[PDB]
Amino acid sequence: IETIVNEFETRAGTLLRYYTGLLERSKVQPCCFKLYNDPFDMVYVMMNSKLFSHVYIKDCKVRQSFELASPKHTEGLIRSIEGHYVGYELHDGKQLSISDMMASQLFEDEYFMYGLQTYASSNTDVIANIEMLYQLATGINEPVPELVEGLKLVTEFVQDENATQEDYKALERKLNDLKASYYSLSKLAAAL
Amino acid sequence: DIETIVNEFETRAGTLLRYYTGLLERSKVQPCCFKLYNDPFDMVYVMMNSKLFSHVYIKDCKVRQSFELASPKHTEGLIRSIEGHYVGYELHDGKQLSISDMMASQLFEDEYFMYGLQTYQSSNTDVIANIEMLYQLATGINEPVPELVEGLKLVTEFVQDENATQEDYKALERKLNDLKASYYSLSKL
Ligand SMILES: [Cl-]
Ligand SMILES: [Cl-]
Repeated sequence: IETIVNEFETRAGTLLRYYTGLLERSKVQPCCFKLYNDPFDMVYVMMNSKLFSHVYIKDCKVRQSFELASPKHTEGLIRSIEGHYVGYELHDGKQLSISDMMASQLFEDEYFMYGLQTYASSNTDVIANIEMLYQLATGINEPVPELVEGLKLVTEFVQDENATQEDYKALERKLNDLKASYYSLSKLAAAL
Repeated sequence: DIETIVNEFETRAGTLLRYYTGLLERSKVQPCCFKLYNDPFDMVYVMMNSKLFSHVYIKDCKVRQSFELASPKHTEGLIRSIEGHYVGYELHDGKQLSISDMMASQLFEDEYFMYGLQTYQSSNTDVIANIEMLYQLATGINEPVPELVEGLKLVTEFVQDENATQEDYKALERKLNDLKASYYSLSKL
């Protein structure tokens, strides 16, 4: 596990550069690295021309990583680069910084929740959702602990316990606790 | 034989990178050619042999000379134009310079660049390397002020020299120097 040093203002950028860098080499030989002082503490794997990532969980055996990029699909990485500077306009008018964009996907997606339940545009596919959370995460410098803990609990839950209804609802209260500190209640309230 | 693709990101540097790494596979087994819709710099773009080259459309002039924007281990030039689009460049005096001023400065405010154009082991920066940085910077500028479009088109057409003469250099220089004065709101002198 090479830890490599950041060469851009965004992790998404350093990741885009190595991804193309290592793309060829990766078809014959899996590469594997960390970024220095990654606030999200991800392990990155280049295998077979794809980039994968999972936040590191100590207790937990990881049997499941998440795709950051494929050859014809780098727009995830690129969009976190742009998004990191100017956030995101949703099609119904509004504007979200990359952190609120991620907080939204993590805490205000009932389709996502529903899919987590069921585990043990609007998507309902748990892995797709997480992958996209991962992509946002690579554009965010100094994330509030609730994005960090949020991404870790979701990525843990899916490393299967053949997870039970109990593990799901334990998770659904934890995320609510975090949705609670992340957003001021009185703001959730004016959003209906 | 020029496919046209439509801007997919706030910046051309961004779209360029998505396509570059998307077409890496085909470009070895085939050359590869295209254009961004409404590119203010009118670049024609070629992927060939795992690299991406560019040149500004001239075409009265036939182009012996094209310019490398990326290669598989060297995409940072383009990524940097994304960052510098939003936030510009931090100089050794703690000041912050925009991508436009940075392009301006490389094009108009650099005398090693000029002498090398006169001319057209090691040295500080070769002429083609200079113009490549200029092209790379260009892809990060949204609504480029005319002197930048002009300057880049000039210097580009110059370098397809056909053994261009002392006279042609001096034609270039006066114009660059005009464009300079307009760009900087120099009072003359
Ligand atoms: Cl950070
Ligand atoms: Cl434009």
